Amino acid sequence: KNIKILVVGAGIAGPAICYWLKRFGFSPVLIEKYASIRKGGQALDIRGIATHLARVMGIYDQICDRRTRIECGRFVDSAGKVLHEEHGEKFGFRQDDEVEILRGDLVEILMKTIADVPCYFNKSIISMQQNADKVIVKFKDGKIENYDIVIGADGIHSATRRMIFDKNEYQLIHLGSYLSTFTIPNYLGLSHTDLECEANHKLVSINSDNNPEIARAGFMFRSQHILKDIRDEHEQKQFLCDTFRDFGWETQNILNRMPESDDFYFDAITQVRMNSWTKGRIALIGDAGYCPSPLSGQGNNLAFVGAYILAGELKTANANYMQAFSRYNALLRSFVDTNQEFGVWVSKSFLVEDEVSKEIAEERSNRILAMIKLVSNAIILPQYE
Ligand SMILES: Cc1cc2nc3c(=O)[nH]c(=O)nc-3n(C[C@H](O)[C@H](O)[C@H](O)COP(=O)(O)OP(=O)(O)OC[C@H]3O[C@@H](n4cnc5c(N)ncnc54)[C@H](O)[C@@H]3O)c2cc1C
Repeated sequence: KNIKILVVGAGIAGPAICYWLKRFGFSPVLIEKYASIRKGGQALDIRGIATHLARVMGIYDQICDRRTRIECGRFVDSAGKVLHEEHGEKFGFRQDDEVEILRGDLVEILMKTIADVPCYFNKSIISMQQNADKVIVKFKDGKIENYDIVIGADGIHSATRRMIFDKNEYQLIHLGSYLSTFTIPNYLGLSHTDLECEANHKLVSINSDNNPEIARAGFMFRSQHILKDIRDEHEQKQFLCDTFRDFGWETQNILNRMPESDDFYFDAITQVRMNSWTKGRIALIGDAGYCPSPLSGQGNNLAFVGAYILAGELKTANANYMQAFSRYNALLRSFVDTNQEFGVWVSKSFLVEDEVSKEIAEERSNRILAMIKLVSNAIILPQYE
């Protein structure tokens, strides 16, 4: 209304809740720690109830226009021999409403829906304090600003969570694996083709799709090693290179091109476990509160649903945040649990055994496809108008 609402983080959840807040009569302000919007990341899937929300948000056609268009998927051994080849569907469309899109393309689409929302980059909070009346936010500039409501949308490593919640109110559960992805020059000359090689509890992929000049690389692997500083990019890259030192295939050609990449991403595959996602005038959304991990395939869809419900409950409560936050926690809990359980289930076998029976792999793959459809629909959305 006139309420001062700060949204921390311009990823998926933060821009999404800004759209809903703006639509529902509020005037949010958005901040991003980085200098500009971060567009790295693998393809993600808009699935289940999130496809309905994308439609209501007015972005479904735009997402469809930016769908991935891989025509040929090959699984190869470390010498490059093709073990199995899959081909895409006609027109690059599924028969259902699901759509695969690069994360960066989705983030661009979301930011276009909130052109009327102030967004400040290079803004980083160093201190947060709240009383019964205001949230006091001190920035690295030295600025100090008071807000009625602060929404943490700042990802699995949420600074907002760290500054507001006691360490015993949240756990980061490592699921035993890591993910890295980045773009490099398309030195193989791939054309709408994805190559993937799996060995020794490790997976390496490389594709080129809609930009013929660039290729996107992906690395996933099991490891119990924990970094000294999970945010230290030098340590991340050294760990990635050590891990794949003897993998062979294209791994050295890819890793040797990381200095030419402007969108490097690396993170542990982890869940955020909390009994409540709010404290006083502070609410967490998306990965900051309930990251289901990349192995769920659902982080962006949980972010969509969380943004919608929190914004709606704030509208229904006529800006009475205590009531809205209570409803938010209650209405989202079952859906978060279902999606997190599915991520845990996938983690129990992902890359765990070097060689798996074909019969076993096929039954596992079929069950996962059935389960993810159920999980993605496991909520009844409230209506807010
Ligand atoms: C660059 C990038 C690439 C990713 N690639 C993948 C991928 O390939 N696969 C996958 O499964 N998940 C990936 N993720 C995570 C994925 O986006 C989430 O799992 C989910 O889809 C969206 O959750 P989110 O918006 O809550 O968090 P995020 O997408 O992580 O967005 C958090 C945002 O908050 C910003 N931020 C962080 N700290 C602060 C701070 N202190 N102050 C202000 N802003 C801050 C970040 O810069 C970012 O823009 C990626 C995230 C990022 C940021």
